Amino acid sequence: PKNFGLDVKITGESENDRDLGTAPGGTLNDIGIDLRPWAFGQWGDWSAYFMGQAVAATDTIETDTLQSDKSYLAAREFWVDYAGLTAYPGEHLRFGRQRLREDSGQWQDTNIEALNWSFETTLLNAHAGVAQRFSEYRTDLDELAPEDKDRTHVFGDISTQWAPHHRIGVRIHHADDSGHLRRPGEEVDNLDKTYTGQLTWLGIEATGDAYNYRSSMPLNYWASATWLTGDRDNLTTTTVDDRRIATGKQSGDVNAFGVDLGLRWNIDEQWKAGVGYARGSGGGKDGEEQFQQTGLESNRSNFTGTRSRVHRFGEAFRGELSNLQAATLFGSWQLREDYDASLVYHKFWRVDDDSDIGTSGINAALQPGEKDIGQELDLVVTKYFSALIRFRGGLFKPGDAYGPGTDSTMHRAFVDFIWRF
Ligand SMILES: CCCCCCC/C=C\CCCCCC(=O)OC[C@@H](O)CO
Ligand SMILES: CCCCCCCCCCCC[N+](C)(C)[O-]
Ligand SMILES: CCCCCCCCCCCC[N+](C)(C)[O-]
Ligand SMILES: CCCCCCCCCCCC[N+](C)(C)[O-]
Ligand SMILES: CCCCCCCCCCCC[N+](C)(C)[O-]
Ligand SMILES: [Ca+2]
Ligand code: NA
Ligand code: NA
Repeated sequence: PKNFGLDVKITGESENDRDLGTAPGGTLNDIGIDLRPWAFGQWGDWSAYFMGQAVAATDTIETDTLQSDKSYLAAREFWVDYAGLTAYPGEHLRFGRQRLREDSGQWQDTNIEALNWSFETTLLNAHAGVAQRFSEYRTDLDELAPEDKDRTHVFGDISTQWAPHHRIGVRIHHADDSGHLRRPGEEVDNLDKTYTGQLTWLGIEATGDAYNYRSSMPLNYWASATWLTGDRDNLTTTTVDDRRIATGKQSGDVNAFGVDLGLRWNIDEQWKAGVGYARGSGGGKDGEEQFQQTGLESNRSNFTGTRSRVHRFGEAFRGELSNLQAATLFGSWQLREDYDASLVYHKFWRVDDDSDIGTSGINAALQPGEKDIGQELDLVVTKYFSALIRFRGGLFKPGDAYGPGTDSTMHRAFVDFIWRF
């Protein structure tokens, strides 16, 4: 067994106005290094792992693709795994700050303090667990983000392969927030809570080699349908002197719906192309029909049919399933294990033109009555040597919901050199 290693990364991020030229900041044209040494131990049914992180950048640039000062030191992963409960080789119980992942990247793709149980067999896959955030384990952050404070996650899943390469399964996730929203006229932070309450996500999903870059099948697919219920309290905010002020709350219950469908043509072993459609419900009375995600998602997957993970709702726009409709068109190319290139086009709309949307990457006010968010074109190019050189850039063109006063175009482009030891 290999007890230790080191991962070296050099990232160059160029971000134009993320607020679309409407607020100070939102520009990053800086470089940085990210060093991740790790340790591993194995003694029969028992396992233990650790991963550190040391970052030195010329500005606060993104070096982690997963959901989350210039220099910092942190504890990324620390767990103890037990594999002696059953005779099954793919069954283990993991406890500690670990990486919860799911193939679609839409339910969970993060590093969180959790007690997780995995049961993986030939015809059946089942998982269950609990997760809560108690710290950032970072040197530059002493206080835990109020957003992630007192939010308990209870999740489960069960899948079956009804036909070879064809899977059907159900998922459940409960978020029990026992915290409190800001009182009126308070300084609402950038890391502050948007909601409190009890929420139950119930979903059904069907895939046919949806995230497999090496498939024998001529056509690939994914079909997802999620329902959301429970009691939710949303915090209402106002602008004032560019310092967001809390202006009350809206307490009710939720009855929202989320959908994600897609199809991929495998022309040959190198060339692939496909289409996608996603809908996250919006509006209703007191935001009752407004859909949202668990808050553990990254929205990143191998939906283009390559080894490289691409953002499902744009690298620039970085949308999420909340009052949002999306139309996607893509193309792929891959030379064995030497290269991979992806080209992705997206068109975004609003489900309700009076309500707010789900987005990162963009921090600009939406004008009422206008449904057209905008369009995007993504490019991803990877060269492999352990070591790799990647370019991942997105060019977003704002629509009528942003109106005049906004720049004609917006971009976010990264370069990653990852050499591993
Ligand atoms: C619930 C959170 C617990 C945190 C787990 C801590 C794990 C930290 C480091 C893992 C590496 C352990 C290496 C030391 C060890 O005891 O094994 C001896 C090893 O050298 C022989 O294989
Ligand atoms: C300050 C923390 C640094 C921890 C160092 C991690 C070990 C690096 C080992 C990589 C190079 C040697 N090798 C080839 C034997 O692996
Ligand atoms: C394949 C062509 C990719 C070119 C990269 C995109 C252009 C961004 C230019 C980087 C400098 C950023 N700045 C400061 C001019 O905005
Ligand atoms: C071949 C063009 C690729 C696009 C450039 C990627 C962004 C790198 C910009 C970092 C500039 C660092 N600087 C100026 C702070 O020293
Ligand atoms: C390279 C790994 C070294 C870890 C350095 C991180 C230590 C800072 C985090 C301290 C724990 C957080 N808190 C809030 C509970 O104090
Ligand atoms: Ca700005
Ligand atoms: Na086992
Ligand atoms: Na494929």
